[PDB]
Amino acid sequence: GSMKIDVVTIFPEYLQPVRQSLPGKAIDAGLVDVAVHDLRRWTHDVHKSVDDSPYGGGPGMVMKPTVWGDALDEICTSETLLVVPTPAGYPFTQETAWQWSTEDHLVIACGRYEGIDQRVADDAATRMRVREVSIGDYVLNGGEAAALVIIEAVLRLVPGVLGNASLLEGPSYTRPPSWRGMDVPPVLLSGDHAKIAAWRAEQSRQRTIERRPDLL
Amino acid sequence: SMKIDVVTIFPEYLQPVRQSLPGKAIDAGLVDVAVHDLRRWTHDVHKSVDDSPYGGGPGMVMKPTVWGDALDEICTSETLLVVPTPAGYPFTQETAWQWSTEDHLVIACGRYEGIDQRVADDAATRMRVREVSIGDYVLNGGEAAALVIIEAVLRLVPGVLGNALSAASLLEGPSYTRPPSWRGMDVPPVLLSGDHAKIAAWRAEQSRQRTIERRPDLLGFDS
Repeated sequence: GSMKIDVVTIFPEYLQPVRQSLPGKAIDAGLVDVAVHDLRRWTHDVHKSVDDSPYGGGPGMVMKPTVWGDALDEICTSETLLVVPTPAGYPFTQETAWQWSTEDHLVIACGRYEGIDQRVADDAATRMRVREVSIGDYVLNGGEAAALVIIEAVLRLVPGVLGNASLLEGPSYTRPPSWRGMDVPPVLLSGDHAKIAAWRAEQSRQRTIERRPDLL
Repeated sequence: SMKIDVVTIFPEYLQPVRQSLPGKAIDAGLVDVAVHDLRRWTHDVHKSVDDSPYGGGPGMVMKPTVWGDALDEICTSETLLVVPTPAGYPFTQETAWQWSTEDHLVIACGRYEGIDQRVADDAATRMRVREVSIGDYVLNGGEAAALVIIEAVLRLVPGVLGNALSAASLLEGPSYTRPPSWRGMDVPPVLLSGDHAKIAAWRAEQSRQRTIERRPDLLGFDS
């Protein structure tokens, strides 16, 4: 029905267009609020340090637990579902999106792919629900783009929020009936709606075998 | 240098490219990203990009005429045309490595119920075309998927990686940093021990344990 989403990131501008994309009707009805927070607000030092070298050595940096702990202490409540995008996560799927669409409060913690110190999520899990999730089998430098994907996939399932109303979907067609020598499949113009459904099912089957044989 | 052209009815949604890693790649001159409003190629007063489907169905389908004109202008025979769609082949780390070597990516962002299939089919007669899914979920449009692809590709381009290119199927385990104790929670003592062999072994184990818990498919087990 209605959802608050807080996003925490060192790149708050990354989230601005998705804020601007919420229809005013949904905001005014109180169906949705998306707030973005600069993680640096919770830094302790004059240099606004958010990361530090990894224990046990090796490359990259790990985000500081003291900074994230303070940020989440402020932003989260007992009702919060804390979402942490990471290539090391459980898979985020359409089933996940449906589940999260009825939450009252998502907090999305965007960090670099080398990680937020694991104690942040471990501590947070003692007082709220935490879900570390991957949006696909690739690495991104940080969680921000994954956050945009999650926000969109979840909110388009909340009635009235984004303005929108197994086997893969097959090809779609519109006017004109002939274009650059390619005709729309004549079955779609036949007025035989049972036949059209069967044709679409076969297109779906062939496409799934070709692109996603894992689904069969 | 790589050129990335992104074509969309929401050019504003692509502004995040100027942030973080893509922004740094652009500033370093390793990539040029241009965003084009599809409506530039319309000719009617209402700048129509969509029409109702043939054969029935809810929603609308993006018109082939408008897309064909856009792609004619932007693409060459050397272009790799990328079409994000939940009905695509999977976009994976391997795809990202492959595309990191391309001279020209054009990313065609769809909305509504998708793009008339003849756009991709026509394009494939003159250039390489790849319809790809970034994951098993549905979005309202290709724009967020375009940003994911750009991020995943650009962090692998040689000007970004440097010496790392010349120097996988498992999840990274947990990471830690200072202080060694926080809220009563200690960093695993092995990581403080300075013993490189023991640390490597612990990290490998943690990686395999997290993989079996979170992603058993990666190790060839049932999901």
